[PDB]
Amino acid sequence: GPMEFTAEQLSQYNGTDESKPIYVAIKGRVFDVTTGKSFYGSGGDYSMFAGKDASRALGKMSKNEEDVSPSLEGLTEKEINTLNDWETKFEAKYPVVGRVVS
Repeated sequence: GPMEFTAEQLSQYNGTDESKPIYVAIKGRVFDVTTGKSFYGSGGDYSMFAGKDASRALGKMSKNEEDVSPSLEGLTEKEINTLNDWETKFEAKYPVVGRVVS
């Protein structure tokens, strides 16, 4: 499989380090958004998503810190519709360096 990044490791790219890139989790998939760390990077548009899975937050589109779940273990249709689509938006934009595992 891919590199597969754990929530722990993935949480090491929320934008703040010097080299450490920026990886976002979506439905358990680690995506690359470093292309715009200005948004995800330390304190940015996706400050809550940085080093966190904003699947639910993406779905309902709340960007809530609690809506950031590394698992769709609840993601309803409302969020799924958007979340699921959010995947294509991020997947068809951000490079997948791996998929969230642990």
